[PDB]
Amino acid sequence: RPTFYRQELNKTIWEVPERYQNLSPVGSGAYGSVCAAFDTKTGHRVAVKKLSRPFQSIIHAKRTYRELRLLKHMKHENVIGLLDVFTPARSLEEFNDVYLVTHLMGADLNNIVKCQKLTDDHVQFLIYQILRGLKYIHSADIIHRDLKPSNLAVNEDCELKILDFGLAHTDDEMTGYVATRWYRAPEIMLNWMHYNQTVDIWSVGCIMAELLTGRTLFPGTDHIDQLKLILRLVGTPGAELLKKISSESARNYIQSLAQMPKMNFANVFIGANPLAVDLLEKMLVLDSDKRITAAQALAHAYFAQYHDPDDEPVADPYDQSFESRDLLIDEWKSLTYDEVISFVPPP
Ligand SMILES: O=C1C=NC(=O)N1c1ccc(Cl)cc1
Ligand SMILES: [Cl-]
Ligand SMILES: [Cl-]
Ligand SMILES: [Cl-]
Ligand SMILES: [Cl-]
Ligand SMILES: [Cl-]
Ligand SMILES: [Mg+2]
Repeated sequence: RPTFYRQELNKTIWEVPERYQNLSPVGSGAYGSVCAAFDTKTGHRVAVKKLSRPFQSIIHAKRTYRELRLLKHMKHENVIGLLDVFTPARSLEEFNDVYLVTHLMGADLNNIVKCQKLTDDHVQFLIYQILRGLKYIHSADIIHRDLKPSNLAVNEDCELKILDFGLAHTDDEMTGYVATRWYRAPEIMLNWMHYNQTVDIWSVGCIMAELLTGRTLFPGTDHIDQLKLILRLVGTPGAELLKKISSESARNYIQSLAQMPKMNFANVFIGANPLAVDLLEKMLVLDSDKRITAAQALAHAYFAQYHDPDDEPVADPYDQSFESRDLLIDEWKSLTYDEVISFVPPP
C-alpha cells in the first residue's frame, strides 16, 4: 500500500498517494470534483476525480459500480482508459471514498470547430477515429448514448478520444435551446422505443455535418421544434416505421404533421465531397434498423486513405449481467471495493 497525504483544495479534502503531485482544481460537477496533477510514476499529466457521495443510495451505489466496471474494461486508442483507481481506506469497513485517474485532456472538438468549418482531409481523419472507437465499444454491446463535440478530446496532431460515457441526464438538462439534446436520435429524444447502439450512429452523422458546415445541424429550441427540423431533412415516416413506434400517442402526433419528402443532401451540404454526402445519407436515416453500422462505415470509400481492417480491433467480451441484479447498498459497495483492490495498471 502506498503512503497517502492529505490536503484541502477549494473546501474539499483530498487524500492521495505520494506519486500524485501539484494538485490544482479544474472543475466540479454534480458527480465529483476534478484536479489536474503530475504523476511522478509515469510522467503523465493526469486528471484525478474524487467521486461525491458515491454510496448515498442504491441508485448512486450502482452507478458508481457501473462507472468503474466500464472504465476498467476500455482499452483502445480512440477511447478514454483508466490509469489508476484508489481509496485511502485500509478495509471494507472504513471504505467511503473513490478516486479515478485518467490522462489529462486538453481541447475538445468544440475548441476547433467553434463557429468554424474544417477541411475535408481533417473531417475524414476525425470521423474515421470516432467510428474506429465506436466499432470497439459496440462490439462489447456497450451504447455510449451521449456522443457530442464536448465529449470528444482532440490534440494538436488531430488525434481523438471518446469520453464521458452515458451512465444514465435529467428532464431539465434536455429542455430548450441546449446542445445536450441537439445530437440525440429522434427515437430516444421522444421515447418512441428502446435504446440500441444505432442511436450513436445518428449522433456521428450530426457531428460530421457540423464539421463540414461549421454550424449545428438540428439546433432546435425544444423537443418538438427539433423534431420538425429533423423531419424536414430526412422526410416524414412511412407506415413501416410508424408500425414500430410503441407509443400510440407518439404515432398519433407524427400523423398530425403534413407529409414531407427526403431532401437532396447535395443541395444542403453545398460543396462537400460527394463521398461525404453519400455517407451522411446512410447515417441520417429515420428508421434505426436501416442505419449503417460502425463496422460497415469504416469500409466506406470516404475513408480509403485511412481504413486498415487489420488495425481496427474489437473489444474483449463484457459481462453486463449486474444491470438486471437487485442488491442492497452495502452489496454494491462491496462489489466496488473488490474492483478497486483488483485493479492492474496498464504497462
Ligand atoms: O457542407 C459544406 C462543405 N463546405 C461548406 O461550406 N459547406 C456548407 C454548406 C452549407 C452551409 Cl449553409 C454552410 C457550409
Ligand atoms: Cl505513491
Ligand atoms: Cl486513455
Ligand atoms: Cl475511504
Ligand atoms: Cl457539445
Ligand atoms: Cl467482463
Ligand atoms: Mg462531458
